[PDB]
Amino acid sequence: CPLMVKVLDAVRGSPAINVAVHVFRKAADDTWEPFASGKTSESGELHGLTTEEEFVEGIYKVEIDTKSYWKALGISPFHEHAEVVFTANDSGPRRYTIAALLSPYSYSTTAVVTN
Amino acid sequence: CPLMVKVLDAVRGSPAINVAVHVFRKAADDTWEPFASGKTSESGELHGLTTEEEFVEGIYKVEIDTKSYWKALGISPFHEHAEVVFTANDSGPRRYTIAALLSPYSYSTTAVVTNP
Amino acid sequence: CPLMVKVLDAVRGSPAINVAVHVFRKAADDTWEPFASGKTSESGELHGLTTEEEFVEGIYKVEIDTKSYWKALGISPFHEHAEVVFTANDSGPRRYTIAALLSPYSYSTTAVVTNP
Amino acid sequence: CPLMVKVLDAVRGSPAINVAVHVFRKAADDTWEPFASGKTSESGELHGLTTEEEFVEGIYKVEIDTKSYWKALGISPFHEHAEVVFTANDSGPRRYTIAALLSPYSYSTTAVVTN
Ligand SMILES: COc1ccc2c(c1)c(CC(=O)O)c(C)n2C(=O)c1ccc(Cl)cc1
Ligand SMILES: COc1ccc2c(c1)c(CC(=O)O)c(C)n2C(=O)c1ccc(Cl)cc1
Repeated sequence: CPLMVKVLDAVRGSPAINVAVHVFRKAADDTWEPFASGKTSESGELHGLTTEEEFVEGIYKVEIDTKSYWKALGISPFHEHAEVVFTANDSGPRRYTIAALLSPYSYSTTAVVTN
Repeated sequence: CPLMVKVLDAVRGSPAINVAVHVFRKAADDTWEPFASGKTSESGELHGLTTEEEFVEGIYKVEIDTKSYWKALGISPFHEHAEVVFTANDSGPRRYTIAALLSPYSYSTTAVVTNP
Repeated sequence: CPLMVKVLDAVRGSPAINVAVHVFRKAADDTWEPFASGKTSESGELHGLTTEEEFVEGIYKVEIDTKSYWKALGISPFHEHAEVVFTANDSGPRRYTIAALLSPYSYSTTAVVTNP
Repeated sequence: CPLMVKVLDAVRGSPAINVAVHVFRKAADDTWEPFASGKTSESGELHGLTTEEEFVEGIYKVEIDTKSYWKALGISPFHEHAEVVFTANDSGPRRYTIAALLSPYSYSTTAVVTN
């Protein structure tokens, strides 16, 4: 699993569950091509988005539908989403965990890139 | 000054200076139309992006060029940018302070929204 | 004004107003001696905690009463406080902006340190 | 495992490995009593700090030696540490993950409290 998304809820101190996540790869014409998507699990995790063969070097956008999440909880969100855009660079072997910590008017995102 | 961007460097504990910031507004055809852009000052602040008149309702995207920032400091960062997308002025005009806190492999973005 | 505290509410996208902030300085006997305290203003800022003369080298602890803040807003928060401990003025006097961003179950604390 | 500490490095995008973590419980005389400690693993995780029998309701301080971590990497840190102070409240069953995201001049901490 070369790309994992973890989403947490800083309001309730919980995994952010059932959050729609879309992954896009930047196409040669500079447009975002849908690549993978899912909903975060009960652990606020989204596994199996892609495989190592599919996850080639490129620019990726991870779009987390944070707004729908906050709408489900009845809390007015600021952001339309959380958009995590990064270069997957092959180098040595790598696994990407895109973590998002969500608040209504704030999100933080971090990459954990490991061997 | 209804839209301000404040960028901080979490490695140096300083304002993130001369960070390029691009603001786009979602057009009727769902494309991102260039709305405004600028550089953060020495205080890591970007003022005068827009006006009360120009800053109408819409979905705005603030794209903060964090990559070029980190690269100029000799760091290869993870993200291409910090990018804040939001509906502005849905309940009437508000003042928006978009703050980004930057680390090479992480950023947070927060909004202070106030009613003038 | 060598020490400023800025508290933001990440739920409301607003300054965190009337947040009690206690500053302690580590004494020679390793105890935390009360150094200064105050409330954040309407802008979520706390100015005038100390002076250049008073704010000597040391290890300082800034304790932000986030719990009472969230409780007054009807939220039972996780943390008792946001609490920033740091060595101040080791390389000579600096200006410190301690910023805290608050969510009921999370906070970030950042320092902007500048040379006057 | 009723209390888990996870520490990440926002500079290198990695688990924060070998970070000393001390857990304290507030004693009746209002002093911090050492309760548990460890060093974060290769996954930046600290498991087995306590047991459900030991982890009674109370006020806990999780102190993360962030400064030593940054000193090891040769990066000048702002904070002496990251001090996470919270009330463990029994309620229904609970597991506490104290996560810290570390930058030299910034730390964020989040609680993930689950069943
Ligand atoms: C006026 O609104 C803000 C917002 C955030 C601020 C600040 C001011 C100042 C200082 C000031 O301008 O007074 C600092 C040091 N801030 C941060 O540390 C910070 C925290 C979270 C994020 Cl996501 C981004 C930046
Ligand atoms: C429930 O347990 C957590 C909590 C946070 C986590 C992770 C796992 C992983 C999983 C991993 O990559 O190992 C990443 C990347 N997390 C973060 O980004 C993060 C976000 C906010 C804070 Cl305050 C601290 C850390």
